[PDB]
Amino acid sequence: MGGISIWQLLIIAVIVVLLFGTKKLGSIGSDLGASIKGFKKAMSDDE
Amino acid sequence: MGGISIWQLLIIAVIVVLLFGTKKLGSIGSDLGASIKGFKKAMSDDE
Repeated sequence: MGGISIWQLLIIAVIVVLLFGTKKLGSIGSDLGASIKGFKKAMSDDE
Repeated sequence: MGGISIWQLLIIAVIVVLLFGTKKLGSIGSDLGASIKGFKKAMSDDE
């Protein structure tokens, strides 16, 4: 642990977007994106 | 070799995508993704 933040994570992940022409993020990303709203739907408050 | 840190994991992740031409993520990733919303759909204690 030391200097680890979203900063570096963003840089490499961002390059990934153009690296695969958004083809990857458009297929698996979309499906997992839908899964993200479902997974957090179980663990949430304020209804 | 490698470890269990997000930093190293990201670098390998980032390269893996072009290696399989996004074919793997689009398929196995999606199936695993829709499983992520189901696995956490049960273990929700507001963590």
